[PDB]
Amino acid sequence: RWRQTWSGPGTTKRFPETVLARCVKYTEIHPEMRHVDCQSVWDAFKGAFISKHPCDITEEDYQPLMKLGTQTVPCNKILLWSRIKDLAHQFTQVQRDMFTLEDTLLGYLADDLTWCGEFDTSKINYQSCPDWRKDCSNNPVSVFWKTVSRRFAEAACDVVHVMLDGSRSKIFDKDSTFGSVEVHNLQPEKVQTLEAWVIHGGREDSRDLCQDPTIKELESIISKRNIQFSCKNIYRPDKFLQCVKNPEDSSC
Ligand SMILES: NC(=O)c1ccc[n+]([C@@H]2O[C@H](COP(=O)(O)O)[C@@H](O)[C@H]2O)c1
Repeated sequence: RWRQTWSGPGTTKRFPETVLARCVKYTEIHPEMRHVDCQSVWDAFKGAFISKHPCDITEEDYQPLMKLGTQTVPCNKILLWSRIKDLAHQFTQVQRDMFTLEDTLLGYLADDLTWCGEFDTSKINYQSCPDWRKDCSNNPVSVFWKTVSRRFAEAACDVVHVMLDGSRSKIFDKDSTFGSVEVHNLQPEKVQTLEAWVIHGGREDSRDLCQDPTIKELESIISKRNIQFSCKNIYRPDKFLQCVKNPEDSSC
């Protein structure tokens, strides 16, 4: 066929087997998740979107999966990120200094995957799924990330860190998941400070991007929620990661 229903990539090939295998792998590694029944998780994940119109997904659809995937994360060691996931993941891999969303069972299960179903059949759609912009925002994937990111931000306390991509024209983007969901769901009763690490993409010598208009907007928004804001430039992310691996080495 030469034309698809939707404008987005279709469900990831072998989605069911992939989610299942990821759940097995995660529960084998992480002792606190040892008991989780991975069949049950698959079933709940399925139940959220199969036989439903993929432009009519709600957060409620994901509640059974959210329940099954309930997990304590050290509330003071949370790392959020925006449009810079590779560095964020490479960093937490070194010595588990912090935890991203993708370090949780549910973030781990869905990371890099696409999925959707069909109204009034129980089939997974492998040909196309709704594009957030062109088709609808209430699609299974977008609704999943909004739901899980909210819960992750609500769990944070003390100093929460965020890595931002200093090479984008909007270092802080109010339309991103970080800017539209996470920023507004940090609990001012619990969260003392949000500290941003602005990652330079500009090789060598560069500006103080903590002075960027979008960083000042983020400062203003956070400050107005009664949370302190701190910012730091990471001028050479390669050096940073080497310093994490081998601190007090030299030049760090
Ligand atoms: N792994 C993902 O694909 C994914 C998707 C949406 C949101 N998130 C969460 O939101 C942030 C990234 O989303 P944005 O790049 O849209 O800000 C991260 O803080 C993460 O906690 C992760």
